[PDB]
Amino acid sequence: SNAPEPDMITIFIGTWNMGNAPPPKKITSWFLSKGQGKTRIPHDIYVIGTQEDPLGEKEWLELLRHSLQEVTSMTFKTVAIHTLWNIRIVVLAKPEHENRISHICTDNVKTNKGAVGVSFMFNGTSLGFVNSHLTSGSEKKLRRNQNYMNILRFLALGDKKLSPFNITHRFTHLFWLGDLNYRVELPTWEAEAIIQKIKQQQYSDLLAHDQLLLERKDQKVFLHFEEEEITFAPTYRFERLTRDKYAYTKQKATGMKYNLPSWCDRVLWKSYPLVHVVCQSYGSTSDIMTSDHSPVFATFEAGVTSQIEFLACYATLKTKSQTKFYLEFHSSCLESFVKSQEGANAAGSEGELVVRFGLPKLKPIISDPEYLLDQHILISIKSSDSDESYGEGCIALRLHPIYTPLTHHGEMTGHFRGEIK
Repeated sequence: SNAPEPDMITIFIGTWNMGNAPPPKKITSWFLSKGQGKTRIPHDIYVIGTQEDPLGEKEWLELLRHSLQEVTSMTFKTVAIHTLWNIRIVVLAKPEHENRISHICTDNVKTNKGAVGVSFMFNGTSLGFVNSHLTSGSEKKLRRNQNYMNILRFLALGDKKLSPFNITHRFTHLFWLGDLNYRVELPTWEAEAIIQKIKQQQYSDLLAHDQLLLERKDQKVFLHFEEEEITFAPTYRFERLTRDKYAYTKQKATGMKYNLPSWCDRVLWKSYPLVHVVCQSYGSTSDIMTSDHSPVFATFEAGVTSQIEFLACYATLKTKSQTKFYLEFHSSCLESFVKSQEGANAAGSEGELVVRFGLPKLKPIISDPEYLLDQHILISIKSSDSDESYGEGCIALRLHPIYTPLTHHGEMTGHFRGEIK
């Protein structure tokens, strides 16, 4: 008898800045999650992002497929490969999944730096993957933040019918990896102390100065993304062919400069509310030494799948606009997206607008509760004057009151609250 489709899959994410050098003949440690770092069987999907990648596409594919044969005893199939400059993403999957995978998309954004991405459906679940190489230099964190903002706005992945939504709402699970280039922000006179803290494996004191964690805390990038705790050493910048020494100085015509050891190479994720996702490993290798960066691995278990009445809903927006607003509801469980009538505007606290709705009844294509309880509704609040979104969010149907933050262009713009039946 036909077995039920999987309710969970496992996903390997790798990111490696290859430093423009060919890889060594053995890279299996990367796929085995062998190295320092948090931990909680071949994976269903392998996503391999490289930067400063010097190889051709078919050359690198054959090295990966052979390495995975040795690790898993299976021959993985190519789902997608996409390259911009020397920034590349490869997605491989078990052969048994080939008929489960549909709507494969690829795209890139130039910001040489930039991003590549791949998205596809696994049965009923959308998955997105972004590999970005962001602006380099300890002093350029604001430019990295802007690179992130431009990638999220302009990378075209996922269902194009989801017109008001960027990649941060288009997927049940979105994974963002790469050489994000954020540095440990400490004075250069502290270099030798940092090296000592690394040898003592005292990472929490250095992570207090990691620009990516600090910019996330201030809501400047990666809003509502998670990252596993980091318990591996900084992955940059090593002398090549060893891992025993960091190369933290750099000669320049204008005098010696510094690249203090940093966690440049990262994996983050954002999943729809109430969907299962758990990180099983996050770490770096120590035996792959052809680059001045070490490869990073992160593995995950992720949940997948095979009338709706919105009641007493209001939005709060930080805006001075006096337009009226309406709502748009989008979901794979609807035959097409649904627009509401205009709400009623009132002032809230300073600079804020409350938009109250006293809303169309949504009719899902399938009414089976085993189907519906796993669905989500994407919500956009749009200006009637311009038809542009002022805020996007997501509600789980897994049953009540409902709530989502609203963002636009990846930054907070307000909140949406109500009840659902």
